[PDB]
Amino acid sequence: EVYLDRKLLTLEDKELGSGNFGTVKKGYYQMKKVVKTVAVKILKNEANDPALKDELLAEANVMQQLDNPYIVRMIGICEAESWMLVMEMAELGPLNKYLQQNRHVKDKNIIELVHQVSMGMKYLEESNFVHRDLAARNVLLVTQHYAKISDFGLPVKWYAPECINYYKFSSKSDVWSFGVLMWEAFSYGQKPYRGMKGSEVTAMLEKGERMGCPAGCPREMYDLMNLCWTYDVENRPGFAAVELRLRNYYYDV
Ligand SMILES: COc1cc2nccc(Oc3ccc(NC(=O)N[C@@H]4C[C@H]4c4ccccc4)nc3)c2cc1OC
Repeated sequence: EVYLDRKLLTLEDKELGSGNFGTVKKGYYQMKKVVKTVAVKILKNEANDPALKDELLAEANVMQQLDNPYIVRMIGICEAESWMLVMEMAELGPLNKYLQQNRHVKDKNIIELVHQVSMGMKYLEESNFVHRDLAARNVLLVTQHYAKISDFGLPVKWYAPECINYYKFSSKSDVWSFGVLMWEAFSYGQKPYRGMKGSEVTAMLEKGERMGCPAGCPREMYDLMNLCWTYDVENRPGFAAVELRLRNYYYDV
């Protein structure tokens, strides 16, 4: 039953995150003999907009009809003192913030994590789902060796050129964002195109220029980022090609 019993759920007073339309808190959902740690998105509806409740429910339906090990999964919905979306807890939080704080993580560890992300993306691609906001801030870590894609806003610097010029989003558009995500990861959560305005990024890319190889980044991986950054979408690989290339590389090394 996706509808959860409120008596079985206990929340912490502190918020992990917040926004205009919701708050995320840590909680515990009571199960048979064990207790499960969960993240709960509590809806904030200060203008009493029935469309807001429908969005929370639409988002829960997607989480459910989109289920894979490399995506944040839905536990259920809880119609309590507020509408709540209960999901798995990704303890370590966002990838970019994690890497900024843990400079000891090795290049091998970062290949394993982005390969998992390429696995969740290969999955959304097969379901004909376009994320549109893939970035390191939307990869949440369960452990240092286990990443899950999330979609908080279900960002010009993560956009493929054909998104800016023609607003054409596709899985190949998501492949370009994945390339920026890999650059963020091997850079340890550094901001891409730092200090540049979104217009300067566009002009830089149309000159055939791309971000350099981050320090310590294996060359093979930088080569994959550059392929993710192929200007002409026709020639840009999809996620099946990207994931397979990552898989082989991670299984060899
Ligand atoms: C302390 O670290 C934190 C740990 C967290 N663990 C799990 C979930 C968290 O927040 C959320 C809240 C809402 C969402 N919605 C979400 O993705 N819907 C979109 C439809 C589903 C989706 C997923 C993948 C790809 C496309 C769409 N996803 C994470 C967490 C937040 C945290 O800190 C703020």
